[PDB]
Amino acid sequence: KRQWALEDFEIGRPLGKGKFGNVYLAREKQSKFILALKVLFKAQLEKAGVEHQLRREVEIQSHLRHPNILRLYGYFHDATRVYLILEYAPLGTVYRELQKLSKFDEQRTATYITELANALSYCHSKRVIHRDIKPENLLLGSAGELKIADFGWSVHAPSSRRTTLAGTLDYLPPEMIEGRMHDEKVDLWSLGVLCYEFLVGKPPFEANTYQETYKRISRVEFTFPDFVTEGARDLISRLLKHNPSQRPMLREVLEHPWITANSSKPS
Ligand SMILES: Nc1ncnc2c1ncn2[C@@H]1O[C@H](COP(=O)(O)OP(=O)(O)O)[C@@H](O)[C@H]1O
Ligand SMILES: NNC(=O)c1ccc(-c2ccc(Cl)cc2)o1
Ligand SMILES: [Cl-]
Ligand SMILES: [Cl-]
Ligand SMILES: [Cl-]
Ligand SMILES: [Mg+2]
Ligand SMILES: [Mg+2]
Repeated sequence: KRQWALEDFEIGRPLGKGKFGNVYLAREKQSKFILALKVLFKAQLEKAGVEHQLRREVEIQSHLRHPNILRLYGYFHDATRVYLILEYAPLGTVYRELQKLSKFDEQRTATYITELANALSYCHSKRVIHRDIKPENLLLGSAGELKIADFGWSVHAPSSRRTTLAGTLDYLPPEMIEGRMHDEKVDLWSLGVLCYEFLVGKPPFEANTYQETYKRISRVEFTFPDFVTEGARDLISRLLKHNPSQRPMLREVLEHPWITANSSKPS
């Protein structure tokens, strides 16, 4: 196992920005291998006190091996920055694709859900829960296949939350926003939120305010536009249950009649 440094890479265009992450296209000099370099500033990490999140990200993501999960090859650091060496996803984020098209048709949506459920089934078999599934963390490979990334919030179930919720509440279940304890079922709630957003163009509990978004989530207040079909409604309604134990298993999602009728990929 080699010990990389910044000197081994030629840096290219910015691929995107996160709260801590500044991601660049890069090429390793000796092999000409194209990859993505996720740069984090140590000062910001220490200030926010999320060293443990970064360690989890490296440990968990580097060991997982699945076509629908982004690879992490390794890491290195200097006096001021930490660098994560990632698989490069050439077709961008699902987020960008959704902004381009406004909404996805039923075939595109069902295919994405199948790929997500496949990846999540792999994760949950190791009792790994992602907890931060949202469009900006879903990347696209050269064949347009979905890949889950950003495992900074991932843990082993069961678990409590010891870190401050930073941004949007839109994809989190009631048990998580209420600081209660949670398990694998949190990812299936998020899967329901995504399926809605893919078809409609916006998440089901969206509001102008943190406080009222919190209210809509804890009370599970959502409605469907007329164009959402009966099959889609059935799947979404099953996933967005307040009681975690009533949410279906991933096998049920993969074998749901609406998924099988519209997805172009299998389990
Ligand atoms: N491997 C990659 N290939 C292409 N783009 C990426 C890759 N990793 C990250 N990005 C872009 O950078 C953004 C931030 O990456 P992410 O790891 O989610 O940062 P953070 O952990 O700070 O949220 C993503 O939303 C995506 O647009
Ligand atoms: N497959 N297992 C690995 O560890 C692996 C495959 C490819 C790479 C890799 C690592 C560093 C750079 Cl710079 C470029 C490629 O690592
Ligand atoms: Cl080397
Ligand atoms: Cl936590
Ligand atoms: Cl979050
Ligand atoms: Mg992210
Ligand atoms: Mg992160």
